[PDB]
Amino acid sequence: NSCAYCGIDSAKCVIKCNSCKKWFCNTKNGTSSSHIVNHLVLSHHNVVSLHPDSDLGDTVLECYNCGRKNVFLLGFVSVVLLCRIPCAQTKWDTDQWQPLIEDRQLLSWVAEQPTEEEKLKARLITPSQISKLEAKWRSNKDATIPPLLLRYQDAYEYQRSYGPLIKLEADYDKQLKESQEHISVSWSLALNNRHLASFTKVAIGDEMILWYSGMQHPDWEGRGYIVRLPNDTFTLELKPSKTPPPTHLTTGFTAEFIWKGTSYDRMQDALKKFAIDKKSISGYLYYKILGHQVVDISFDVPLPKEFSIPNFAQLNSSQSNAVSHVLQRPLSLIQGPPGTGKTVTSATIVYHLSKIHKDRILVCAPSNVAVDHLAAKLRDLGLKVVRLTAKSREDVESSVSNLALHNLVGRGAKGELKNLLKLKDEVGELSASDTKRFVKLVRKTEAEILNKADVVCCTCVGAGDKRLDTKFRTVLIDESTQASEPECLIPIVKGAKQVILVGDHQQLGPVILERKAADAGLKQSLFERLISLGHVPIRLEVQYRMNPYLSEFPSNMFYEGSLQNGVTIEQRTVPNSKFPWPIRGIPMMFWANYGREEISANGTSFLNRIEAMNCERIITKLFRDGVKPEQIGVITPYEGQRAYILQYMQMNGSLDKDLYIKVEVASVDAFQGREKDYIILSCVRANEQQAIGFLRDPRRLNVGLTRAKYGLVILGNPRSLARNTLWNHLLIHFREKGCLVEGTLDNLQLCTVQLV
RNA sequence: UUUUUUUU
Ligand SMILES: Nc1ncnc2c1ncn2[C@@H]1O[C@H](COP(=O)(O)OP(=O)(O)O)[C@@H](O)[C@H]1O
Ligand code: ALF
Ligand SMILES: [Mg+2]
Ligand SMILES: [Zn+2]
Ligand SMILES: [Zn+2]
Ligand SMILES: [Zn+2]
Repeated sequence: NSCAYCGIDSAKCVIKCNSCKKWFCNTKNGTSSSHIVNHLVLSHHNVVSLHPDSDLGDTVLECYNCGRKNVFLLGFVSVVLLCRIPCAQTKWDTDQWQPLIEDRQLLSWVAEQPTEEEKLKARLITPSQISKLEAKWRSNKDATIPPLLLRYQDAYEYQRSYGPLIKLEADYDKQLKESQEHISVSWSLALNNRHLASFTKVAIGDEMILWYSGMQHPDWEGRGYIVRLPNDTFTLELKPSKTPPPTHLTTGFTAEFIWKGTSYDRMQDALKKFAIDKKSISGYLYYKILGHQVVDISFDVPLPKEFSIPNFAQLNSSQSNAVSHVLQRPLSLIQGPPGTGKTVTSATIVYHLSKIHKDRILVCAPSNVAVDHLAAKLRDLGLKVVRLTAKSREDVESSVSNLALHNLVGRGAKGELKNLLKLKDEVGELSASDTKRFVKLVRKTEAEILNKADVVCCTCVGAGDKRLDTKFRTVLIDESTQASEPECLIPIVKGAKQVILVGDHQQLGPVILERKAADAGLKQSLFERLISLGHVPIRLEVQYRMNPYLSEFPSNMFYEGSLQNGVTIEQRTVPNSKFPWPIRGIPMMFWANYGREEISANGTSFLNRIEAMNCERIITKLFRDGVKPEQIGVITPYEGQRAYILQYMQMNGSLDKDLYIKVEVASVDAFQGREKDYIILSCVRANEQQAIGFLRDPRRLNVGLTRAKYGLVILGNPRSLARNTLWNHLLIHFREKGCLVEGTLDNLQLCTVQLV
């Protein structure tokens, strides 16, 4: 009954985690969070109960209303425990709701701090000891490489360099994002004659393992795939096994989502292909990637009279010369600050390569939304685009769903396949014989569609999909600077002859969880290495996206003031606006909010209720000013804030709820390459320690400031952001303009925080 | 760090 970390034993201090049955105290000791919070965050556990002798007795904390038991959701209204959402928005006194977890530790009346005397039971413990102890419990419940080179002799040395780095990341991801009760199962038989288990971050097809250990039956394990998801029941279709399923058992089952390292697996396969598949890549590109010296090549290619496409953007001379130069090179690097038309230029290039060679082109980006964006532009130019989406996201809403391979299969299909599709939709099921027949026909149809496409669009990793068992001679990777080198390698090692890489090293880099891998240089993109090796990139420096006032800070802070404006204040102003900008003629403002951050539902992210609230007020205000939902974008660094802002407006939106769902809400990272007329930036971070996490990255702020065309509102807490040098420069820049404000939207005042 | 990627 003592804290499994340090040994504190006070009945008023310890908390039981219901999952593993271990006890933890509520003290911050060698840990940024209290020990109980630290355990929940790392282990992904949610449910806790107080000590019997505590001031509240043996009680499992749960919501009075719906009865959920995730502490990261729980708060109290005065007392009554209620979920953050939806229970705390529904109308005792909702407006005074406060979370049980405050400043990364439970409230004192839920779990006290130890007296000095009680603290004596606490053994000296380092952060290291605590960290390794959690890692150890992953398996057992117990107690307390050649460096990246400038030049590679050959592909095998290349592989032995990046390979172990990939594995490090993979192992750390698995240990970090793996998942984890008392499940009641109802059994049935699927038409295909497989066993179905129904019970109780998920998608149909996901592999799971179901197992039982207890006093009703010998140990049993079973693997299967998700075939139905909560509208309230989940349904897992089990694989055929030698040992029959215990269909007579109902309770005491455990289920576990199986971690897939698919992304890392495909990076390794690309590395191996590069070393081993002789048709995987051209000679020029091969040695280029190796870091060798190669004589520059030109393609014998007929140029068009005009590079710009009618009824679309008219390229400036730099963009035009760029497309002219690229059409004849095996390798091209397009570089430039935000909004310089890198993507429009790329779309033009793809368009022209298509007409000249009439040959399939592979188009990629690290993120899904960047892929969609580019696919849309290409479709607008009248190209036959096929968007290959991950199996995981086939049910995800998209702006280019009509281009998705799976939707193309359904549409414009006939005969036996048409029958099997209608049958599967109306019945919801297929027999064994019809399933094998269905799979054969779909593959045949998929191949035929992919083969006749002018362009195939997918994420870099998605390029490693098995459906793409064919050669792609020309590859364009947009936002390539967001990808690690092996990730970029995936689409390039498919018989590539001509490659175009677009990027900006001042915008977001790849996410490397493992610090040793990042230290070893896994953060360096292919785009960057090729440049540091002497490859001269085409540079674009005239920006066409945003009002000149919005480009000022980013230009001076990240691009040595080299970023020019191609559009004017008059081109980026709204003659009839009545939106309460602080200063006439300047469409930006930093609205200081003095809320505090909260830990999100999955225990690993953040949200900010006050910032979310004022976000709804900004949007509603814009609505009143006649600004349309499609013209507004909300970006935030944290997935926790993204989820909350979305749900919150669906409950508290002043106007028609349907208006608010059409307002895009995304993460900063996810939104790179995209733009909106109006942007709301929610910074989220606000705590006593003035810690701001990965907001320290200049490249994340850069992206956050460069999404808007007409207007930008920044919501944030200066008290904590100001400790950071970069953010301090931003606040000061806004203060100098008269745009740093506080108070209520309808009566904004100059911010009073003291900036030095 | 908490963000991108991904499932017969
Ligand atoms: N030559 C041009 N004339 C008019 N608008 C342009 C021109 N070049 C780019 N734009 C536009 O300015 C914005 C940014 O283009 P984009 O390709 O997304 O920039 P980047 O990819 O470098 O971030 C878009 O709204 C786009 O259509
Ligand atoms: F560089 Al961008 F949208 F691709 F600002
Ligand atoms: Mg772009
Ligand atoms: Zn402790
Ligand atoms: Zn636990
Ligand atoms: Zn609830």
